[PDB]
Amino acid sequence: KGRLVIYCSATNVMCENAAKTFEQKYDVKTSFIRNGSGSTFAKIEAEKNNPQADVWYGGTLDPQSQAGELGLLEAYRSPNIDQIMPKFQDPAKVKGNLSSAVYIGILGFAVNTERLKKLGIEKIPQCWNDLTDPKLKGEIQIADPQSSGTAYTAIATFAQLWGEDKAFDYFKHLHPNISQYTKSGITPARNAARGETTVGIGFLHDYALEKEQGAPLEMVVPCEGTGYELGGVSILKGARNLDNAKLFVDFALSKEGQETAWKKGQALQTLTNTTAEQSPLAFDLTKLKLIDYDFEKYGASDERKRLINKWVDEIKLA
Ligand SMILES: [Cl-]
Repeated sequence: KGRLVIYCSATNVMCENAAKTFEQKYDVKTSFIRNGSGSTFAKIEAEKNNPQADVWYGGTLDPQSQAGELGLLEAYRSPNIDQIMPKFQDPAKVKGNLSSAVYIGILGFAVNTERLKKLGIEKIPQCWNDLTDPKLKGEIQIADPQSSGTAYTAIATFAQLWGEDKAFDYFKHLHPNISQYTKSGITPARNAARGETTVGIGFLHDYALEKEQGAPLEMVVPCEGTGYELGGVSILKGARNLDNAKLFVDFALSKEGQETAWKKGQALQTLTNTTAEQSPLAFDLTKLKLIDYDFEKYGASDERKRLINKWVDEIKLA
């Protein structure tokens, strides 16, 4: 049935498994080239007069939205969009499904229950505001917003949850309980897993992997609500293999295509297709208390710079 070239921005393992599973189902000779979302965006833009791939799969949706704005993508609404929550059906800036959401990374925190059992604390924290408990002094970690996008997602989430003023009040009250602002977004997951801290804040699928490997972690989607990142799929405008690109978007949005991502592809993000079985270490998306994250507003470089600078000035250095 021909061939398909994928620019993949997910992991190598997830990409390889998607290519193999797609090729098996549809008998399309499928290959991928893996690169980060930013590098991939630059490549697609550079190659726009003679595109070298058919589809862009995985990684954050925001750069795919920006490519849609620049006329680099081909709009196509898969019938499987019917199986995605209205909220996530057409999430990018230019409407018409130039891009679609294939998974979601949920911001939350996880608690080391063994270490909790040593702090004299009997109940597992279930809310963001539980983390200001003075019993948790020196027992929480989150990444440094200056060096980590994960921590910036936290800032933007709190700002959308409570307004910017109360978000920074919350950071001020959380601050005395933070033992380390880590350089990397994922470090609090490794540290909470090993008992180097009690609570780590970050993307829940990272804590899930530590739990999979045996760490005594309880994952929490905080009670007040929370934010997230989305994974995207998009067809390139001028794709050499447009028919097969549409089949691949169908597949990436399908029950089987999304299930295989965690069943064999080692991905632990929550799936956007509401008919899909979730990993036992992921979540039931329709039941989650999620803000509607405004990526257009908070993804702008000037707003991001401003909010990080405010965090530095008022939290880190005040
Ligand atoms: Cl099922």
